[PDB]
Amino acid sequence: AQNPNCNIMIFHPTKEEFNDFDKYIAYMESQGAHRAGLAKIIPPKEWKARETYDNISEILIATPLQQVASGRAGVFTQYHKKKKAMTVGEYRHLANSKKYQTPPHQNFEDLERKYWKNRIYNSPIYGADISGSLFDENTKQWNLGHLGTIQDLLEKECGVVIEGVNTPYLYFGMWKTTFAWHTEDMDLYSINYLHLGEPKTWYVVPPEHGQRLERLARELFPGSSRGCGAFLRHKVALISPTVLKENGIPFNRITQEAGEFMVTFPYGYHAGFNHGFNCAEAINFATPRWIDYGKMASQCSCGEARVTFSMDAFVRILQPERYDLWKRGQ
Ligand SMILES: O=c1nc[nH]c2c(CNCc3ccccc3)nccc12
Ligand code: NI
Ligand SMILES: [Zn+2]
Repeated sequence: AQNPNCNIMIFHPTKEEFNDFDKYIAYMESQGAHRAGLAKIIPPKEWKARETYDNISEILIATPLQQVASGRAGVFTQYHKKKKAMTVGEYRHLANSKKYQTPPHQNFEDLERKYWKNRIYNSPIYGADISGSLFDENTKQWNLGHLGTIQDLLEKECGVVIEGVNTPYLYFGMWKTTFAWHTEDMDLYSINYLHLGEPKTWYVVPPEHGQRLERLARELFPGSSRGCGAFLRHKVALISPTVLKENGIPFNRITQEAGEFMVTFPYGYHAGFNHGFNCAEAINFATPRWIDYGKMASQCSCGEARVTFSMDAFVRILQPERYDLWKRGQ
């Protein structure tokens, strides 16, 4: 069995290897990459997402989100307070202001320390979940707006045509901007490209141990857990690496830098934070291997984790017994 310790693996595809997306995902899994829940892909030196990022300042962040924390330094939840609209230009200036800027630090390790020590005492503002793409239409390899659709993957595997579209999202980040512990909708894969700016630090639990994370979460957020059997789908719970280590939870960490892709694999729980002003682009995708995961994915039916009309079909075809209840929650 490849990668039995579930280490995060880093790949350096050649330009020829970067042509066929599906084939390279499959190659990665042949080397056991999926066991980690997350892989880093460094593009060939010949490749670029687009020519420059000089002209992105007029992009609108219609609903910037202030991430307000509650709890203790290593075990907290965050809620999203909507803020007034701003452009990327305005957001970048805000991120660089004294109130929000990255503090002086020696290295990524020092900064991670500072993050977990102090995150809860601030409320950074995240330009999250903006429909759009920064890939040039002429970029033919690993263009997140031109991947096979999940709806076509389902159709090809299972024979049924369904409604729905899958498009990418942009994330404009600043220091302490946080993504909570989660797997993707329907335990899909995701791909994340860091277009510009400061790093993004990731934590990931191997898919084979996801239930260990879930158990700890029910213990650490007892009220949330009573409220919903799949509350991690709300995407509000943070648990620090120190707490995971204290509780014997298997996990790994890595820092993503501008120009690098991260792929998360089905049922790979992940969380993390931004080091400073940055922009990432992300989308979900599927492969034939995902279908079994999709069939078994736990659903939030409590009303909190409202999602896109896109998931309807996935639940309806893959999880017919759960569909009615899940629908009531939507
Ligand atoms: O860095 C991040 N900032 C916000 N959400 C993140 C998430 C949430 N899931 C990924 C996703 C986003 C959009 C569409 C489909 C899937 N995963 C990984 C990193 C981040
Ligand atoms: Ni994600
Ligand atoms: Zn719920």
